[PDB]
Amino acid sequence: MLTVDLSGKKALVMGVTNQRSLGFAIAAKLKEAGAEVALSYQAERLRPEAEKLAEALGGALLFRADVTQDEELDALFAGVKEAFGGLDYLVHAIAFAPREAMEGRYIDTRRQDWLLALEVSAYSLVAVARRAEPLLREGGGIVTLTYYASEKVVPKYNVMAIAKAALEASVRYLAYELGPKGVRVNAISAGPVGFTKMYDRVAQTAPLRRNITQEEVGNLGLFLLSPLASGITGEVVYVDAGYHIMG
Amino acid sequence: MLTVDLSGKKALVMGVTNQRSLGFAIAAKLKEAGAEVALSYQAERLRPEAEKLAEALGGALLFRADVTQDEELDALFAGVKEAFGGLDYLVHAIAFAPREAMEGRYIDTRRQDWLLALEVSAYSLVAVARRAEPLLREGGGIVTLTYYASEKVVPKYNVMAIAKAALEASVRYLAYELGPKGVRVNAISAGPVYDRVAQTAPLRRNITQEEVGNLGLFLLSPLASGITGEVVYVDAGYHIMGMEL
Amino acid sequence: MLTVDLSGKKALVMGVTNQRSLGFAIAAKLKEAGAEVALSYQAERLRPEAEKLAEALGGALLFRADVTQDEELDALFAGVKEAFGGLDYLVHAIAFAPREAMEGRYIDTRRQDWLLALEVSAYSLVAVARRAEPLLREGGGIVTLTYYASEKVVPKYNVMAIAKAALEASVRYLAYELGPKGVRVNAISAGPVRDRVAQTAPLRRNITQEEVGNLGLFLLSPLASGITGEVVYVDAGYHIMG
Amino acid sequence: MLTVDLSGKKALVMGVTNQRSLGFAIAAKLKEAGAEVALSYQAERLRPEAEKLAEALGGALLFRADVTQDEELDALFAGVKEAFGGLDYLVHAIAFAPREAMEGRYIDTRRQDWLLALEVSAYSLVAVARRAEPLLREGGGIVTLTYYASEKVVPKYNVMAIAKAALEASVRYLAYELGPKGVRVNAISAGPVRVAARSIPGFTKMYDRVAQTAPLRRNITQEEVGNLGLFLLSPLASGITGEVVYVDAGYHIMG
Ligand SMILES: NC(=O)c1ccc[n+]([C@@H]2O[C@H](COP(=O)([O-])OP(=O)(O)OC[C@H]3O[C@@H](n4cnc5c(N)ncnc54)[C@H](OP(=O)(O)O)[C@@H]3O)[C@@H](O)[C@H]2O)c1
Repeated sequence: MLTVDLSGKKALVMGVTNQRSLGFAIAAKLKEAGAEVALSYQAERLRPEAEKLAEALGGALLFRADVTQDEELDALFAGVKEAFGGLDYLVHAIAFAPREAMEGRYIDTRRQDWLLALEVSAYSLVAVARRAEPLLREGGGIVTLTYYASEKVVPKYNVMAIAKAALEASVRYLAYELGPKGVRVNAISAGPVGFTKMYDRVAQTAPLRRNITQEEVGNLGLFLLSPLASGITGEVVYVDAGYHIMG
Repeated sequence: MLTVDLSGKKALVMGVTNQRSLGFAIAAKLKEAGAEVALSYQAERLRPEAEKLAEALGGALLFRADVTQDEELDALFAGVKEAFGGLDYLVHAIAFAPREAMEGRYIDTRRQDWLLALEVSAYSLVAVARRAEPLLREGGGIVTLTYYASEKVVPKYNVMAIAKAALEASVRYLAYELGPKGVRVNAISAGPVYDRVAQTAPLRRNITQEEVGNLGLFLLSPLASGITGEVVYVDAGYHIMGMEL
Repeated sequence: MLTVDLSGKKALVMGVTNQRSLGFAIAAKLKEAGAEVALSYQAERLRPEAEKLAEALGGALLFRADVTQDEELDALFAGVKEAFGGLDYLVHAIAFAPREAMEGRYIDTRRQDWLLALEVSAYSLVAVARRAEPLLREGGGIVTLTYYASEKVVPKYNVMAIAKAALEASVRYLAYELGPKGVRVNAISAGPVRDRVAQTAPLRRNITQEEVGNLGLFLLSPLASGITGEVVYVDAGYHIMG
Repeated sequence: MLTVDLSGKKALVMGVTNQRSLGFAIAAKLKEAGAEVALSYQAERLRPEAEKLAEALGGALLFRADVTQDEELDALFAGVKEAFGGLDYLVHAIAFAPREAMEGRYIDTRRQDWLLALEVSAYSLVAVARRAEPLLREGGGIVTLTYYASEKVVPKYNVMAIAKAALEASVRYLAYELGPKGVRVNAISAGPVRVAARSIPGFTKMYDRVAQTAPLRRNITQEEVGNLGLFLLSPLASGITGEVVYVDAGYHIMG
């Protein structure tokens, strides 16, 4: 039997709200593999739930960070530096678009909403990669989360599709720029885990004839960060039961 | 002979600042085909440059609009409506990133530089598309410009590559949303208009401005009435190559 | 008014068996632009059909050649050389897969059926390109037809999808090899030509034969002189849909 | 600590001729994970080479089959059925194009060379997939090997690129057809690695290019391909099918 041993590795998972978050799933697997994981929550409303997740992970370090606030991000990676010394893995599981933009048509998207959506969902990767760069060790890695709508039109995904398009292009450039220093950057294109019409259609259309699970996304995230994927960087890997290959 | 007759057609061309731009080349070809063109220019300090461009096209309407200002875009489309009644073609050749963002690494892009680059280079297509929608007639079309760096890493392209990726995805969604009313949306992926391209490209040369112009013309013309949501490459085949030669 | 003047240009159109085909549409447009066209036909039992097509084009040269027979392909290109002196355009509209391969699952395709489908549908492009190369003049071009099943799974397309994937990769490599001599190679990815496609596509309709014709004409014309190694979609936007 | 326990799992590995192949690397990793492997070999003249491979894997079943011969593939899968009862994994590492096709230009490929390259390199996947289907258990998988030349022009790769393009499309369609029975199909797009690579005259200019151009500034190793093969076949990748995954040190993302 092969073992994935991440003892002594340090992990920061940003973007956690519930136990059903894809970010948590990756964290669960990372802790299971022996890593020290820290979580970061958006605002004070979610601290209680964040503490419950830390408990489920058998204990975890917590930070509050809003990705729109450069000051808060500065504080986060200062707290990480003090608490971990270095960093191995960074999970980027953050996305947002104003509700007003996620309804109706993409063409009707309002200026301030469009930018907010691109700021949180795409720029935040650049923001956190810059701050993690001097902390990241050899074999280190950043992984983000995206969706098929970046390449093909999925109605009602609107500006988020565009954000993901910007996210994935970011992944490639960051992979190119952090590669020399032994850091890998990849994206997980998850299937669904406005929504239910997409969820019940993947099940029917996808080759596996079902939806993917939260654990299946976790497993991919674990692998990509693990030394088992040491030759893999700049990739967008799909865990979607084969949906995206269907015409 | 087959003829492309675009007389009676009305076109709005945005983002053209010089005659050696790809946006100008498209405008030129539309004018050659018989269409009436209106140029937009960013600010009144650029009016003399805009007037030279109008003259070089053999006559063109001018309108002032900064694409980060919604009010001015409303004004421009009101002026286009009054002057033309409707619209057939919109050429989006606006591309900008702050100088600091383009110098150094992508990972070092500052927050507001990054947002501005995306605002001017990607969101502007959405902003003009929404305002053009009520003016656009059946068989009408929107065309924009993009580059290969959206899909593959081209160093020193930084945030523009990201903006272009956002732009191409915008083209797809706009093609879906504007399609039912007979409006097509497409992107032209132009090669550079440099030393390594000519050596690597299948054609063993760089493309010309006129070659981009011809594709722009084609895509907007009724000859391309089945084509929408596409990114079409005019790069002498360069992007199909897996190696530098 | 911009004009596309293709007078004095010589074209070879292969794979056309009926007037409602996409290959015919391109030929019609080439003829309309002023070019001389030569049609190929598979066997002598099909000459009556081939003559009808020539007449529909308002006159065209005919040559017999089966694309699985190298000897006949040599003869056809010798005939084309004799009759035209050189060649400007080659339209590859050949597509075939045995009926047994297209019925049932792709995984059940028989060896000889699978090979035959790829021979007629993909290798034929290589075979006719090699023979056209010495005839092709500067600014000359080759264009072929493909479908979106090459990239995405369209059930019941089976081995044709694979053939098209093989075809499109061939297009890229041929573009690279024939490029230095001023020859461009491109593919047209057509949507179907008439019900559900009409419901999903951005334009809310299917494409027409003429729309494929127009793209074919454009790609071969000097207006597309900077475009090579491409797969261009005429599908009313359909393939962009998730 | 997360463990990948593949004991009790049965694997068929096809197209392995040397220990320095990518197919061998996958087989080794499957063996390390606890699976039992059966190696196929083309002809009986190659039995000594096959035995050395079996020993290097720490023991493996051997079966003779030429993938262009439908009768022999029937025989091999009958033999695998008798010896294993069922199957979990199939590794497709078969790749061949005649020497004349790989020398010169793609446009000069002869008819029968072209067809043979496609027969051995692409159709063989369909052939073995059909026969593996009734043997394959839930959670089972097929993995094959491909490369970047399928999507972009890599000179001197010729018909192999076309075959790889035909192979990847096959992977998609096979993933759709074998999916309902819980079988996944995927392809590994490996960067250049220094035996089967020797039959490709455009490999080395690319090998030197990758180390300078790739984001990681090095070539990948055989073990890195092995690890991905193991991952894709393991239950850890149970949501992944119809995919082409790149292990190329990031090379193919570069413009
Ligand atoms: N779930 C799916 O069906 C699916 C499918 C494909 C891809 N994905 C991607 O997977 C990633 C994880 O999302 P999820 O679906 O698992 O849901 P999720 O974790 O509950 O939501 C994403 C996280 O981002 C956080 N966030 C939003 N704005 C933020 C800000 N300004 N500053 C800091 N954090 C912020 C959210 O906090 P708040 O809840 O407080 O806003 C939330 O914890 C997302 O990028 C998503 O696009 C999800």
